[PDB]
Amino acid sequence: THNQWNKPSKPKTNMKHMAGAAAAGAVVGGLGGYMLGSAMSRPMMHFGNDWEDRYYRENMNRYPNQVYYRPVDQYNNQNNFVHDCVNITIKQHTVTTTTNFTETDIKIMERVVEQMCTTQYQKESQAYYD
Amino acid sequence: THNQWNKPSKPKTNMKHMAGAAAAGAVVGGLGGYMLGSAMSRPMMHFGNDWEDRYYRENMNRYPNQVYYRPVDQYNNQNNFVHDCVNITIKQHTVTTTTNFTETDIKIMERVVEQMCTTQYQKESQAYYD
Amino acid sequence: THNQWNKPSKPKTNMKHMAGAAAAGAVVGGLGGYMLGSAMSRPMMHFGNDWEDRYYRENMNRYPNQVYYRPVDQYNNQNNFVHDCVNITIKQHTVTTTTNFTETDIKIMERVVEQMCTTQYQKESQAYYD
Repeated sequence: THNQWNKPSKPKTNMKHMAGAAAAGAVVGGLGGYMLGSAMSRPMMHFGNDWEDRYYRENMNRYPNQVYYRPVDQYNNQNNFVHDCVNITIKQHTVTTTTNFTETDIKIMERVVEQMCTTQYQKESQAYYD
Repeated sequence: THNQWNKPSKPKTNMKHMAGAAAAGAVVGGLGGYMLGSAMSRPMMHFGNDWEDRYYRENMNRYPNQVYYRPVDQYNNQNNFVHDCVNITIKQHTVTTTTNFTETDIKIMERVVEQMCTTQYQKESQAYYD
Repeated sequence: THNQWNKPSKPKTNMKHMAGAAAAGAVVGGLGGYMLGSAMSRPMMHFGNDWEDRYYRENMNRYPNQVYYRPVDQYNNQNNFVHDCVNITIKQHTVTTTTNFTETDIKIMERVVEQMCTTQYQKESQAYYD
């Protein structure tokens, strides 16, 4: 004879996002790829009594992994920025009190802020006078 | 004879998003890809009594993985920005008190803010006088 | 005869994101790749009684791993920035009090902030006078 009792008392299980793809305030975006943040799983579990006599299983499988990885990548620009440019403060004040002459004031690119947490492949900059 | 009892008391299970694709305030967007944040799973579970005598299963499968990965990627621009440019403060004040002459004031790009958390492949900039 | 009792008292399990891909405020983005932050797992577990007599399993598998890794990568620009440019303070003040002459003031690129946490492959910069 066989007897199998199973009397759990108030069991609690949390299988949220089990064997799945979860993304929370993230980026799963690439220029290239074949498997980015995916799930291909075959998990097995038991939580009670189990009993097996004479089985055959999981024998003579043939699943070799064969890959030819030949990409060409040239003159690209990729950047991954996380938590950059935090708590930046810039202050630039000016105070002037003034009181038969000739004055001239010529200025270029005065009090300029540029390129805070930017990415580029190429740039040029010409700032001159004649 | 065979007997199988199963008397759980108030069991709690959370299988939200199990073996699925979940995205919460995220981006799953790429230029290229074959599997981005997907789920291809075959999970098995039992939560009570189990009993099996003489079965044959999961034998002589043939599922080899064969891939030819040959992309061409040239002169692209990709960027992944997460939590950038937080808590930025810029302050630029000016105070002037003034009291037979010739004055001249020529300024270019005065008090300019530029390119805060931008991306680019190329740029040029000409700021000059004649 | 066979007897199997299973009487757990208030068991608690946390299988959140088990055998899956999870991303929380991260980037899983690359220029190239074949498996980036993926899951290919076959975990087995039991949490109660178990009993097995005469089984055959997991025999004569053939799953060799064969890869030809031949990529070409030329003139690329990639950068991974995490927690850069934190708590930056810049202060540049100016105070002037003034009271038959000829004045001339010529300035270029005066009080400039540039290139805070930027990436580049190439740049040029010309700042001159004539």
